[PDB]
Amino acid sequence: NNNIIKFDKARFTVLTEHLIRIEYSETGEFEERMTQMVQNREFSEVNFDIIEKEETIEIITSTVHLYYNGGEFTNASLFADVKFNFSVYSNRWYFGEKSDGNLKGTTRTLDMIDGECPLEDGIMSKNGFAVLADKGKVLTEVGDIAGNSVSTIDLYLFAYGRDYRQALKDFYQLTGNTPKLPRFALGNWWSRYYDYSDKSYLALMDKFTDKKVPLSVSVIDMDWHKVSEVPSRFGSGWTGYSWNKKLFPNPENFIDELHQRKLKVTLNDHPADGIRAFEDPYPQVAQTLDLNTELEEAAKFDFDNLKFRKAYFEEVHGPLEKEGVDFWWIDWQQGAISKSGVDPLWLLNHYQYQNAQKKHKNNIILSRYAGPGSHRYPLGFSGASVISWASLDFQPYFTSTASNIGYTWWSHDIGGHMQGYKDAELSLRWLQFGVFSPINRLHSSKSEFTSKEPWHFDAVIEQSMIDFLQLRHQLIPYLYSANLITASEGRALVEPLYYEYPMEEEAYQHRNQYLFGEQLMVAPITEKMNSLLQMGSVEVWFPEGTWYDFFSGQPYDGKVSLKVYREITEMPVFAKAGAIIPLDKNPLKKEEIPSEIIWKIFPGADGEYLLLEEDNETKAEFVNGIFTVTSKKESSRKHTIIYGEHEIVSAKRGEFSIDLNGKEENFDWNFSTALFRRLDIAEISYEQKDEILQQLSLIEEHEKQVAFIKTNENQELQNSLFELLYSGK
Amino acid sequence: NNNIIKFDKARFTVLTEHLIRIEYSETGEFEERMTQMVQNREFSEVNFDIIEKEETIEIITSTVHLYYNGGEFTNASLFADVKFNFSVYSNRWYFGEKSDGNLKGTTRTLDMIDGECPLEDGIMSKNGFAVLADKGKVLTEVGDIAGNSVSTIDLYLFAYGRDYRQALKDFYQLTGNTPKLPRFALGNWWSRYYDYSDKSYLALMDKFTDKKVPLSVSVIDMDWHKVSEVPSRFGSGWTGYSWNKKLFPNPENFIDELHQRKLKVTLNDHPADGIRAFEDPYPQVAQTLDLNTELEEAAKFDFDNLKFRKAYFEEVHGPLEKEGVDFWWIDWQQGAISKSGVDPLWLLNHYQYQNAQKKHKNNIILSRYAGPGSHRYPLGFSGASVISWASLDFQPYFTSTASNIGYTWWSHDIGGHMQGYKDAELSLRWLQFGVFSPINRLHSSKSEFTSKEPWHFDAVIEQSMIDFLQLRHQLIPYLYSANLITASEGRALVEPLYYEYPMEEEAYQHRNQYLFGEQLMVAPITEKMNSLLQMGSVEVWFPEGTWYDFFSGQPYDGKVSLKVYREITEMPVFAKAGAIIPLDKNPLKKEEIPSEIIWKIFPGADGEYLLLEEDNETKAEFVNGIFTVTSKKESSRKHTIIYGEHEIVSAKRGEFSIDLNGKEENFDWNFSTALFRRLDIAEISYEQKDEILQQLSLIEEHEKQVAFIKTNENQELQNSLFELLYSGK
Ligand SMILES: OC[C@H]1O[C@H](O[C@@H]2[C@@H](O)[C@@H](O[C@@H]3[C@@H](O)[C@@H](O[C@@H]4[C@@H](O)[C@@H](O)O[C@H](CO)[C@H]4O)O[C@H](CO)[C@H]3O)O[C@H](CO)[C@H]2O)[C@H](O)[C@@H](O)[C@@H]1O
Ligand SMILES: OC[C@H]1O[C@H](O[C@@H]2[C@@H](O)[C@@H](O[C@@H]3[C@@H](O)[C@@H](O[C@@H]4[C@@H](O)[C@@H](O)O[C@H](CO)[C@H]4O)O[C@H](CO)[C@H]3O)O[C@H](CO)[C@H]2O)[C@H](O)[C@@H](O)[C@@H]1O
Repeated sequence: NNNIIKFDKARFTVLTEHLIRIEYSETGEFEERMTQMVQNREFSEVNFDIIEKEETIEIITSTVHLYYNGGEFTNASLFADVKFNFSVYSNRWYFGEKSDGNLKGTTRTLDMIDGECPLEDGIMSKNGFAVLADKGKVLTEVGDIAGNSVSTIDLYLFAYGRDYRQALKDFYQLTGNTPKLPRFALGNWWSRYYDYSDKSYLALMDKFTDKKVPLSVSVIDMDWHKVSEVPSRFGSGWTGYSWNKKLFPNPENFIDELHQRKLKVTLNDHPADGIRAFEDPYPQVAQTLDLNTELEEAAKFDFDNLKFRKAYFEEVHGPLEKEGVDFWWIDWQQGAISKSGVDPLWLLNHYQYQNAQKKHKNNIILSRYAGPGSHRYPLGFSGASVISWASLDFQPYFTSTASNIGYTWWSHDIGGHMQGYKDAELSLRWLQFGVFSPINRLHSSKSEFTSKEPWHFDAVIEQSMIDFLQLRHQLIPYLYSANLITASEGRALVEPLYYEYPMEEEAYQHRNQYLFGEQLMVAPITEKMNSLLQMGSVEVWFPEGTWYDFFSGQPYDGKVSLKVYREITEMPVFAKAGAIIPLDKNPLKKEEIPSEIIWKIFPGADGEYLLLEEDNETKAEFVNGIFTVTSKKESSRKHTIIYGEHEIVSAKRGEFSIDLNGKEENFDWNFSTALFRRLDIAEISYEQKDEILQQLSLIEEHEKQVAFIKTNENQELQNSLFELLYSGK
Repeated sequence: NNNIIKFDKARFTVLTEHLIRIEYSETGEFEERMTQMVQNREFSEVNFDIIEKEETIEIITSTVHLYYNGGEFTNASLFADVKFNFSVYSNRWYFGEKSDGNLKGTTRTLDMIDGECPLEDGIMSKNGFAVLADKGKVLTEVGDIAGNSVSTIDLYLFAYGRDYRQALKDFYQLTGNTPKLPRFALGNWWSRYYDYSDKSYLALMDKFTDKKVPLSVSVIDMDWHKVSEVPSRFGSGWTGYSWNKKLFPNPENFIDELHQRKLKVTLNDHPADGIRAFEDPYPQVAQTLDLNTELEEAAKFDFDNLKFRKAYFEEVHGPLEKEGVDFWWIDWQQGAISKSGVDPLWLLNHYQYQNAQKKHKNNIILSRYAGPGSHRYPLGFSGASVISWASLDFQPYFTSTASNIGYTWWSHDIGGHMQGYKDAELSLRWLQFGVFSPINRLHSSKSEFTSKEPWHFDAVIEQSMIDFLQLRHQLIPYLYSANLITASEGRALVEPLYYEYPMEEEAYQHRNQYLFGEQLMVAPITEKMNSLLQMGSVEVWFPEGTWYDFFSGQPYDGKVSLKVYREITEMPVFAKAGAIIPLDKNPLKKEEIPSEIIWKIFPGADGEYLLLEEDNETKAEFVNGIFTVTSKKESSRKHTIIYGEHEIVSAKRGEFSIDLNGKEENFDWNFSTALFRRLDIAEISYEQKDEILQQLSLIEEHEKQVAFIKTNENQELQNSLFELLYSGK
């Protein structure tokens, strides 16, 4: 190709104006095969310039000067200057050195993490460049490990500046796009490390129904298999492939009962102790792998071994899939050691994801992160977080930052996994976040005390949790459409603010704030409430424009940074003027696709929403106050329109238009009602409540209402009253 | 042997069902010679199974699967699964990797340590396996360094599960048993970094006699030799081999005076500056080593050099031994550097211990720990601890944990060495521990203010220290018998609780609690007293059974964890129902073996004690209330019997039996007396003392006495009163 340049023992491939592959080969042979990370090096031709001399070469694109002075790659021989001024003297890459600016990526797991842990770098940098080293093995055409690359150094220089979305799109072109998820993955999951019977598990699923809590997924954790019943001469019961017949005397019948309730079923698999002589599948595996059964030779875990993988999928997983298991929860915690040098977690995710496609279309796994490119094997499983406010306060930042290495389907244990402390408010705040996260999977530890069942908690917490769990199912149309946009266009569901606002310093100063699809901006509360206010809070950055609370219609004039206060039952979620959000009207109704959509419209601007579905596309347009709905294919779907406060159209079939210029634009939300509510719940003196209500009612000029609250001895009460005054300005 | 298997470049020796030697050789030659660590690879034949294929081998014992996949040893090629379920997924060893569970061992020294320091691993693990790498040089048949092993990797896989005692016994079979100590080592030692004269040292020894404090050992620290008198052109006076003639004008006469007082004599040796031209032995050493005397060439320390070692033992130590020095205090702090790569401390301990056997039977050294196997060279010398509560609080744990690498004769500076802070209670608590430690050596810094003389302190502290120092000599029969059991049976004097109680979680949660021989359980107090109670405390775990305070007879019903309180003059030491403890009746009497033994019997169960001595064995049996004493050889020894409270038999000669079924079983200890004493010393309100005494006297039901103390505003006073109520239940 003209986009390929050799010089000395190096090869440079200009993939885009902003993406250069850099290779070294001692043998003069360079690597064309795919790697664990890289699936495609076919990119459209681009323009660039070369200055080639006897001893040096310079490659010049629109955004980078790449220099190579010959010899072995060192910090002195291989380096690059970006054509940006984001920093005064951090604009140079040196081979093998770190520079400032990296916005980070993700890490394998949150196992045993109480609050923050270090993250690996991603491809995004405030200074406009990042290097992604390809240290993986080569693949065969069909995707097996083939051994060591002939490019003994193989790097990708990203020089996208602050065009983060294009960097991620081209990363997906290089490493392969995320596959489409199935719609069932986006609903509520039930999980608990608890020794249920068939009977008690079905009773709990029927209790969810009775309690008006929708579920898509039934997880069965490790007590599905033999645990205490494993003879100690075999080691532990952690690994198992044999049903506990006391708890599950007829597994296929039990899975049939979950399938009748329209649940997908996954089992915990701890693979590390392989298939030992006590297991139900051992006689078949022993025959296939020529094991010495009289010496009870174990089929040890070896995902480098083709015969072991086949016996694992066909003879261990196969019989359980035949009983009705839909997909695998790969729960690997036993290290990164293999003879090949390939991480066993990568071998599991790669081969299990491929194998899951045999029995179900667009099937998933649930497994820990296995390095760049492992987004090809959703879903991410973050693991055994400590139950704490600190863990919750880390998790929104963790989730949005992961988009910077393309790993956009993290499933966290909602409410935290293990250890830590009881606080029903922490559980409720964690579920609020979960509902506005990639995946909403309730899960917990082997404690008698850590169930995430809403009715574990008091009547107030229970009702709020049920409301949020129903909201998750209302959001499935929006989530599923965003899922198809991840798969087809390389856009993350969850974006850091700086994807949309790369030049706004405040977009880098609100770690836990994020965009959730294209219509919603989320600022989860992740700190225990101030007991004097009976409200939690978060500092929200409002970009330029008019914003509304998604739930209340409270307005906010951007651009501003403003501390916002919510009761424990309420979450800060915002939509711009012109936002259109579809909701399932019937979130409890078991049906493959919604028979009714609510179109929720935020007044004050034009807007547009495209609802992508399995077998349709539906466009909602809001232009000069006219709302139009069209679809590619006709259906019997009934549309409901909510314009600000008011239901305008109820259950209307087919394509249509309706003029909303005549209809009431304003939400009900008002300063006086909100003021009364905040004062009434506050654990402060009644004389202070009386004086604030009287003075804020009497004082007419906005600037003098603000001067009055500025005198308040309660600093946080000032900020809460200021939020109401700012919204009422 | 059938217990030897070769595969690829590896050799496996199945020494026991639970102990496998693992070797790699590039040359096809494997090492048969002893090493610094290993003295014996002769073990009885055991059964095991092999699965040998073209490319892999598996060795199977009762407790482990050892796997080798060929090639160089890596974490992927060499690994093992234990046949235990102590953990869920920590049951696998990977070559070159650490696993969880190791119960730790010991370290070189406590020099400069204020409280805790890190320890090396031992051979004991809660998860049931440990690997002991042999990185040492090979020895010749006579025990000189021979150079590098031909087994370039040489490992010992221990897979004993929680059979800790058998692991230690087989460790001693591999590395050699601890030698027998001489009886004199088990008495009190006097030491102080102080510039005594012959006259002032003998005056102090005569003051110990006048004060009723028995001593076995007189240590003379470095001011025995020239210090300030060394010309600075030679360096410091730290190393010296020349008596300071002002302080010791006739050394042999002074050592004769200590020998007449039945004291063994040791001198401090700082070897690192060798024999310089100012030293008294230099002319002889210079002649032997062909040194240039006109250029004052030093005989530099070089324990790799046979001629240097001979001149050191024969011409430097020899003349001092001829003046009467009994054994050497090797005080090495100058690093681990030698041309051979052997630690100079190991060369000193190995060669000096061997050389000490020439002039005295079962002789000792006193030196720092020199790695696994250095238990062959007792005694351990922990060195320059900081004088602090933190240092004392670490030291029982330090001492019992050392049994996990077989190093069972640690001698700590009792009361701490240097720096730190004055607190007479810390000195007293430290001496209590010392008396129930392997060796009771009083030692201190060059301060005018740090003498460990009991009469340094007030009358209360002095009398308590004298009482504990007399108790050490009462315990010499018990210590000496346990010493012969260490030497012959590989059982440590000091055991962690988990040796006796491996499956009790509480045996891992009382770091400072230990078994002291087979009849006593010690819980030293290592925290400053609560001034409101005038008592210190420690949480004691009482195993199943009936336990008695060794001193008071206070009873405790196991199994329970219970906070116990003692005045600063009293130490928590416990014996089970049926315990028999021999004591010297005449601890001040100078005699090679006791002319009278007290047999102290704890009622309520059968018991047995075997008193091993230099030239006898005496068995005390307590069966169905009959006490019998028999001996292998007749003697004129007089036996005293104390059954619980009461002396039954006084000074009875020969073998005999006596029925104690008719005699009073109960100790005097009673709730009311103990209650009055605790209230009386407490620095609390008299109205609280009055109310507690009155209410606990009046309230009859035990559960209501406990309910009354539960209302007390003083939390620690509750726990102290609860201990009395628990003992009185
Ligand atoms: O010759 C000038 C000066 O250089 C050396 O000291 C520097 C020091 O004064 C200071 O300078 C920074 C600038 O680097 C520039 O930084 C911005 C930063 O403020 C922020 O806006 O973010 C951008 C983007 O990331 C930065 O690049 O301007 C600011 C003022 O706002 C100056 O403070 O810091 C740098 C880095 O530590 C120093 O190199 C020199 O030592 C000194 O003697 C001299 O006067
Ligand atoms: O599939 C189950 C679970 O596995 C992963 O998370 C684990 C996490 O739930 C937790 O589990 C432990 C168990 O490991 C077991 O541990 C005991 C320990 O309690 C104690 O008794 O001492 C023994 C001996 O040393 C341990 O082996 O049982 C306890 C309950 O008492 C569980 O808490 O901790 C481990 C280790 O961190 C996790 O691997 C998985 O991430 C999770 O999603 C899943 O539900």
